[PDB]
Amino acid sequence: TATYSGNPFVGVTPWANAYYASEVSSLAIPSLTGAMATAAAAVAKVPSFMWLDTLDKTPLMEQTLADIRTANKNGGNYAGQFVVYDLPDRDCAALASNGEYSIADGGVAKYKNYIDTIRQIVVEYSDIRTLLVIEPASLANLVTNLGTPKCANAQSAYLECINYAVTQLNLPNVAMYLDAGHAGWLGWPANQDPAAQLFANVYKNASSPRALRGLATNVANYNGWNITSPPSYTQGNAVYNEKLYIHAIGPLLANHGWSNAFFITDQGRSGKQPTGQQQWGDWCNVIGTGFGIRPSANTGDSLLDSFVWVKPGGECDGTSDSSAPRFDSHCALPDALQPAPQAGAWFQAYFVQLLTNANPSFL
Ligand SMILES: Cc1cc(=O)oc2cc(O[C@@H]3O[C@H](CO)[C@@H](O[C@@H]4O[C@H](CO)[C@@H](O[C@@H]5O[C@H](CO)[C@@H](O[C@@H]6O[C@H](CO)[C@@H](O)[C@H](O)[C@H]6O)[C@H](O)[C@H]5O)[C@H](O)[C@H]4O)[C@H](O)[C@H]3O)ccc12
Ligand SMILES: *[C@@H]1O[C@H](CO)[C@@H](O)[C@H](O)[C@H]1NC(C)=O
Ligand SMILES: *[C@@H]1O[C@H](CO)[C@@H](O)[C@H](O)[C@H]1NC(C)=O
Ligand SMILES: *[C@H]1O[C@H](CO)[C@@H](O)[C@H](O)[C@@H]1O
Ligand SMILES: *[C@H]1O[C@H](CO)[C@@H](O)[C@H](O)[C@@H]1O
Ligand SMILES: *[C@H]1O[C@H](CO)[C@@H](O)[C@H](O)[C@@H]1O
Ligand SMILES: *[C@H]1O[C@H](CO)[C@@H](O)[C@H](O)[C@@H]1O
Ligand SMILES: *[C@H]1O[C@H](CO)[C@@H](O)[C@H](O)[C@@H]1O
Ligand SMILES: *[C@H]1O[C@H](CO)[C@@H](O)[C@H](O)[C@@H]1O
Ligand SMILES: *[C@H]1O[C@H](CO)[C@@H](O)[C@H](O)[C@@H]1O
Repeated sequence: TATYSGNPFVGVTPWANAYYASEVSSLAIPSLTGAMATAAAAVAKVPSFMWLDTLDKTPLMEQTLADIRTANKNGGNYAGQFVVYDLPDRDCAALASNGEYSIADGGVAKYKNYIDTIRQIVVEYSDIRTLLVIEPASLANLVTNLGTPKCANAQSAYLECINYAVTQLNLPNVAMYLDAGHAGWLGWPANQDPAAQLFANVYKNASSPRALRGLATNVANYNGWNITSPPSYTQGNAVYNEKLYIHAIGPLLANHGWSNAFFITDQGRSGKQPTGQQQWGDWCNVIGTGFGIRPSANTGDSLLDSFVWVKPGGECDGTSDSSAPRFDSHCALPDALQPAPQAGAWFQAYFVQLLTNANPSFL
């Protein structure tokens, strides 16, 4: 059954998609030998989320769901995993990940069309449970980066567009998780309450959509789930890992009118702790990282629906080239792996790093 009550990760198996599998098999594996090559084939079988970072990625979502329908007709019990990620003036506090739509060029109307396209796909594939992460680095930017003109000027559009996404994708086979930053972003004491207030306000404003299950944390970041020692870059914070973060924010959501909110947490690049970060705010292509806890609904935690791999390891965070378009200074930092291609492009040396440092190990 595609429909569900409670945890949408229970009773299904997340599908490992062909897009990442193709990247690994055709961009990574030909450069690897022996033990590394075998291990890499195994990484491609770990389910990670497919990012709908352009409208012309929607045909690939459809293909993925088509593959799943076939597998499920043949005895499979698989679920699709996708990231909705195409807001106008996207990624407003950074320069690396600017998208195809802008508010000044009819971006809100274009975003609504993009959402409409996704809704039609989800309607077609009502037979497949569909797990969605909604708009990484959008709402979190509204909590801490209204001092960035691009974010301030986007605030109204973000809220309109996110409302449209969560209402229009509010369907019986869907579970949505709003992106909610991470321990080192919104876990800071002064950021917790405003963050919770914003998430609960989005939820209430959308008429409390039943398909809106909760929040996604650590997306495209590196924090440990439940590491027992605070890394040096966490500066003595109470909230120094994702478990502490969700247990801090969870009750605050309930306080602000969002009860029964649950979480998923990206561990795709969290295997090696501490990481190579020299400042907690360093997010771009972080050195000394590894593949982390494998996706599982067996979390041993009251609030965590599932460990997930949202950001696909190997896919770049942003270019390190000062002369290239979409260059962000964060990607040139001592703790950012050099030289890096455009955001989303394959970054072979980074994949190798993740594989070498994987915990649990693939080798
Ligand atoms: C010292 C101190 C004190 C205090 O009180 O508060 C703070 C708060 C701090 O927070 C820091 O805030 C910054 C923002 O100012 C955060 O930076 C943001 O980090 C996120 C990751 O956590 C970055 O996300 C990137 O962009 C997107 C995902 O949204 C990804 O790009 C896409 O990847 C897809 C899959 O491969 C592709 O399909 C797509 O084509 C591609 O574009 C990218 O990989 C991801 O890295 C965001 O850009 C960035 O602004 C920081 O995390 C947080 O710690 C710090 C210190 C405090
Ligand atoms: C509430 O929803 C409306 C559309 O019904 C939208 O324009 C607005 O941005 C939302 N406000 C908040 C605070 O989420
Ligand atoms: C952390 O979580 C993992 C996965 O659930 C578990 O195996 C491990 O025992 C946990 N460690 C601690 C200290 O809670
Ligand atoms: C969705 O609806 C189906 C109806 O077949 C139920 O079996 C399931 O429990 C879920 O609520
Ligand atoms: C998801 O589907 C897989 C295979 O279809 C199972 O191994 C798992 O138990 C879950 O039903
Ligand atoms: C599978 O898909 C990947 C990602 O689009 C390509 O890099 C590869 O060539 C193959 O077509
Ligand atoms: C790409 O294809 C290879 C085989 O060519 C697999 O081993 C890998 O898992 C991925 O699907
Ligand atoms: C990765 O992509 C290539 C095409 O560039 C395929 O031939 C290969 O089998 C894998 O899917
Ligand atoms: C895989 O990586 C090697 C370097 O290890 C390259 O030479 C090759 O082109 C592919 O990117
Ligand atoms: C890694 O190990 C596998 C065994 O599963 C071999 O098939 C391959 O040649 C590689 O060395």
